[PDB]
Amino acid sequence: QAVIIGFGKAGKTLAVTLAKAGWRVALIEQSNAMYGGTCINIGCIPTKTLVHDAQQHTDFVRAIQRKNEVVNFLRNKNFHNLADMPNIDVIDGQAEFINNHSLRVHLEIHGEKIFINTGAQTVVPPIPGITTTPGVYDSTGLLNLKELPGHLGILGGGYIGVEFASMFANFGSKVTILEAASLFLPREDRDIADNIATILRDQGVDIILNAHVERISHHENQVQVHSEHAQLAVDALLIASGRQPATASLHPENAGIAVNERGATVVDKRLHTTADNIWAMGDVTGGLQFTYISLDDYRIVRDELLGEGKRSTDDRKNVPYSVFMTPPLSRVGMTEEQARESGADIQVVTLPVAAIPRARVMNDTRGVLKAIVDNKTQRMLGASLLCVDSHEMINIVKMVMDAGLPYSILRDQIFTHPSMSESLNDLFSLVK
Amino acid sequence: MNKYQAVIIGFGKAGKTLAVTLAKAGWRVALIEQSNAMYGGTCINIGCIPTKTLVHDAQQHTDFVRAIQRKNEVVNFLRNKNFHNLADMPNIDVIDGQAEFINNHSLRVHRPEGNLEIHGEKIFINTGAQTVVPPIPGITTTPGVYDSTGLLNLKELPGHLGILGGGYIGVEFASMFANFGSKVTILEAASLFLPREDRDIADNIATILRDQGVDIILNAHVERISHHENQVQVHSEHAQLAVDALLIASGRQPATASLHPENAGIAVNERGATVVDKRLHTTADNIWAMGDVTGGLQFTYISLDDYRIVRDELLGEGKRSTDDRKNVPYSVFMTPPLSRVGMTEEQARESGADIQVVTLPVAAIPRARVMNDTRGVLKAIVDNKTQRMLGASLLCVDSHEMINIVKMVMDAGLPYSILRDQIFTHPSMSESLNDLFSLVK
Ligand SMILES: Cc1cc2nc3c(=O)[nH]c(=O)nc-3n(C[C@H](O)[C@H](O)[C@H](O)COP(=O)(O)OP(=O)(O)OC[C@H]3O[C@@H](n4cnc5c(N)ncnc54)[C@H](O)[C@@H]3O)c2cc1C
Ligand SMILES: Cc1cc2nc3c(=O)[nH]c(=O)nc-3n(C[C@H](O)[C@H](O)[C@H](O)COP(=O)(O)OP(=O)(O)OC[C@H]3O[C@@H](n4cnc5c(N)ncnc54)[C@H](O)[C@@H]3O)c2cc1C
Ligand SMILES: [Cl-]
Ligand SMILES: [Cu+2]
Ligand SMILES: [Cu+2]
Ligand SMILES: [Cu+2]
Ligand SMILES: [Cu+2]
Ligand SMILES: [Cu+2]
Ligand SMILES: [Cu+2]
Ligand SMILES: [Cu+2]
Ligand SMILES: [Cu+2]
Ligand SMILES: [Cu+2]
Ligand SMILES: [Cu+2]
Ligand SMILES: [Cu+2]
Ligand SMILES: [Cu+2]
Ligand SMILES: [Cu+2]
Ligand SMILES: [Cu+2]
Ligand SMILES: [Cu+2]
Ligand SMILES: [Cu+2]
Repeated sequence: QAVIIGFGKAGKTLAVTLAKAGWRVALIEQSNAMYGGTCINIGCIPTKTLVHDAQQHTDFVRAIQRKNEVVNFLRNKNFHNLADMPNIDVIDGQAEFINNHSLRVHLEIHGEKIFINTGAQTVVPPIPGITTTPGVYDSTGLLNLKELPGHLGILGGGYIGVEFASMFANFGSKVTILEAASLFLPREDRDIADNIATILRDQGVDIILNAHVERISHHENQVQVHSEHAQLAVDALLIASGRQPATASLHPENAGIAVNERGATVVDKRLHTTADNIWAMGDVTGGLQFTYISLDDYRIVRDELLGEGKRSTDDRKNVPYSVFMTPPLSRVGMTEEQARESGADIQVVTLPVAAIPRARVMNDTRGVLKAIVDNKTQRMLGASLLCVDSHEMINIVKMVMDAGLPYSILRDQIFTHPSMSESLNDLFSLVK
Repeated sequence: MNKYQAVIIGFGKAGKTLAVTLAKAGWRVALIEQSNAMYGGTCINIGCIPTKTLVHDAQQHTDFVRAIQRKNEVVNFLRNKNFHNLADMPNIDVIDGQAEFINNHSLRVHRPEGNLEIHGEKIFINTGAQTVVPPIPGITTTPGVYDSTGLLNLKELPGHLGILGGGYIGVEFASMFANFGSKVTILEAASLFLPREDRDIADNIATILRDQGVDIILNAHVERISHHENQVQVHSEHAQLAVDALLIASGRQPATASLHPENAGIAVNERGATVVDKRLHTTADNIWAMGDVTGGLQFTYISLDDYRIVRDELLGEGKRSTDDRKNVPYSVFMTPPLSRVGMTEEQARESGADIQVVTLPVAAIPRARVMNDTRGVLKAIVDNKTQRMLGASLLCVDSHEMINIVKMVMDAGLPYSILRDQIFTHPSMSESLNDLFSLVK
């Protein structure tokens, strides 16, 4: 049999695939408000359901009301897919590791093979008054706000923080981003980060860099962010401090599973841990915190268990990602700073959004297009697409890079019209 | 004037692109355009851009006049940008006037202030198409009847909009005006709604349109059109229907009669189209034809590929050809839009191949719920002997983008396994291709 700890993209997908091949499965989930995983209940689906409602400038609580019915439908849906296959017991409890072989859930469960899918949890910065102060929420709590705050304060200049910054700005709120680094989006090209910042500055969002946050109070109906004799008064404070793996009260030392400093389970290329028949897929690995990467973790584990598995984590070339601001930033491959830091000489090519007629059709001609081409192989090394529907058209750049095809096939491709993917014709035609 | 090394007839997609590429290569180029409201081509002014601009506003239930106001701002910005991007190059002469073939070397441009004569070492026909008018009495004189061009310039949203034509452009206008709050009645002469598509997706499109108020009637031979008292009356077999405005969506045919191609040795078929090579060579030497005037598929990206053919001949590297075209995609811009590539299930059944047809309802795509439009369906056809994909039917929101992903691996001859295992962005509509081709046995 098999036991998977945690309703997650890899966990629920492995549980259904195992059940259809004849395995007795037992998936353990601690919350009935988390059927479907972090993505379905408090992650992508609720965040981008509201992001889509913000770019239309609809009422904020009417959109929260609608986010509540899209997550409620999907929460019932994902529990329906799991319990209506006979093999899968759904144990509504929080699991604890007794040894390699058996698990204790708050009932003790024995398993021939265990698969860890507990995901990650929000980390709090050790700032005095961060928990003692009302009006202070993380991403989950902020998604359940009862009224639109007039002034929103965000601790963190991360991708999750920029999403909510542009999301609430479109709703009608003043947003202040408090970032500690010297650069906005330090993991990005500076021409791209300059554009994102300018788009946010035009919607009222102040980007405060080198932000020193000493304490956080509550005084006169508002939250106060102390900063060495300078207080910023906001009506609600979101904290985008990133998430770290959730291997605390699993007590994974009992099973002999080595953990690194951040709490992530040390895992193999094919997702084997230190213990003999234990696996860990998803954010708990410590890798990229994406829903698609966790699904591929199921692909790696499934090939081992049900085929004969060549599948490895050394297969994932060009993992793309998107920051669902408005317009969304999609990125795959290296940046200009990375391509220049290595030996191969490159040519950078830029297409402004003003030259994309489809962006004019959709009433948002903001952002720019950018890509890097290797003059030695005519291949593509990276792309930064800051435009409407960039999350959809970046999949085309990633797929051609996977097959190692040159940039010319995108330069000469017959696309659909009018589309955003057809601007790739205009993009890679500026290459020489 | 002098003799131009290249003379292009029309501001179409291919010609306006060839003019910039030849002027940049040193050629003395002249482009003739018969209308100063047609700078930039049919698409920019009366085609894709104003149509889709309104559909995007119609999806938001925006007031019709405000959307027409924004439609005007978009067509007028790109018309002025498309004119100046040509008129600013020194080697390009944008010549207003209606061109007419005197010879295979000279043209007669018709400007009301006295004619001009223009000669060309090479001449490129790029006149596009024009509305087909069915032979129904009282269609030219009745005031409430409109073409596709005239309907996009309406001043008031008609409470009941009638469409003559079950074609793709008509269905596009069906959703657009039914989104604005109008009752629509599309009348198709054939006995099947969208007969070139599958019945399963044609049925899905009909019910999506029906729940929005669109009435679909087949077996329609309209015999007279009348204006009696403020509403257009169309008389039929045994019944009659009255609408506020009547739109003719009966297809477009090449516009060549006023070009008079016979005087240059240029052959034409009975549709009115110029006959061409796989290199877009007309029967007369040094005369090319590009775009919808060729009788080919009426898309902007096919006219763009036509420019690629002729640019590969005039500027080197031997020759590209229209024989290079395979798996040409298209999209019907409803809500949700219908995008397609490859063969339908109907054709795949008849082929006799060992096929597998997978079906995924859009209600199972979480990103479609994120956008409040879980309508439509996904379906594709897998060939079992080769593991390749023969066709796809993407009836979803943002179908016009991810259909280019399906066309990608079909051109490269890759199996369906590529899209079943690719790491797509999330949440996305392209990622559902992971779930769509997981249904393959
Ligand atoms: C605000 C926000 C926005 C995001 N946006 C995106 C985005 O745009 N794109 C993207 O790809 N990702 C995004 N993510 C990340 C995404 O939500 C997750 O990374 C994804 O769900 C990965 O899931 P997983 O496979 O790691 O399993 P998880 O879903 O992380 O598994 C956690 C589940 O296990 C349960 N669990 C934990 N411990 C136990 C235990 N001991 N016993 C029983 N059950 C337990 C939890 O209750 C929970 O249900 C976002 C996350 C957040 C917070
Ligand atoms: C309602 C509608 C919707 C459409 N939607 C789409 C869609 O979604 N996607 C898509 O790919 N395509 C679409 N099309 C098709 C698209 O508009 C055309 O296929 C595209 O513009 C290609 O045209 P062309 O290059 O052949 O020349 P055109 O763009 O048609 O250019 C013709 C030009 O030549 C000029 N001209 C004509 N005769 C003469 C003459 N004798 N002398 C001088 N100048 C002359 C005209 O004034 C005009 O400016 C649509 C068309 C319509 C009508
Ligand atoms: Cl084809
Ligand atoms: Cu997710
Ligand atoms: Cu806006
Ligand atoms: Cu069921
Ligand atoms: Cu306890
Ligand atoms: Cu037991
Ligand atoms: Cu304030
Ligand atoms: Cu102080
Ligand atoms: Cu404990
Ligand atoms: Cu067009
Ligand atoms: Cu609606
Ligand atoms: Cu001007
Ligand atoms: Cu001669
Ligand atoms: Cu008749
Ligand atoms: Cu009658
Ligand atoms: Cu009768
Ligand atoms: Cu004539």
